[PDB]
Amino acid sequence: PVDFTGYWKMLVNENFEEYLRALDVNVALRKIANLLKPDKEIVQDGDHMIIRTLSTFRNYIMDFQVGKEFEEDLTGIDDRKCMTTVSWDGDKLQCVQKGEKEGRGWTQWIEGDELHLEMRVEGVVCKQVFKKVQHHHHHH
Ligand SMILES: C=C(C)[C@@H]1CCC(C)=C[C@H]1c1c(O)cc(O)cc1CCCCC
Repeated sequence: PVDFTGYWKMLVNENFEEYLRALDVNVALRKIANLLKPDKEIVQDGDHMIIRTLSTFRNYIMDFQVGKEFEEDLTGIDDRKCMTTVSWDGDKLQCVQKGEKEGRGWTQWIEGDELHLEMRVEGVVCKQVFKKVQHHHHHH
């Protein structure tokens, strides 16, 4: 049984600016956003999952039930909202973000001490890897 609970620090973030360009994020904000190295704080509580992407620039909080479609407010990212469903696919977590953009979603999984996150839109792929960490810090 896969359990994503933990605190995770960004190690790599590959091709994020092109992913943001495919979302039509303005160039100045793409530059700002790709300098950020947010942590992830995840609590998996039965089928209720909370994924907190944490940085001093901004926190983005996902709070959902696996298998239940919900309205995801991404307006601070790319001025859009999606109808999002997160589901198990073997040992991976699959997210489909239905909306104006084609093929928008992500896939998350664990390898050893690494949290792997692949995000996609319009055929453009960004890959992030985080390392599991144990020193915790307070966030709001
Ligand atoms: C909430 C944030 C820290 C920022 C907010 C601004 C943008 C354009 C992207 C987010 C971002 C970022 O700059 C780096 C990331 O690794 C992840 C995310 C969250 C949104 C991901 C989907 C675009």
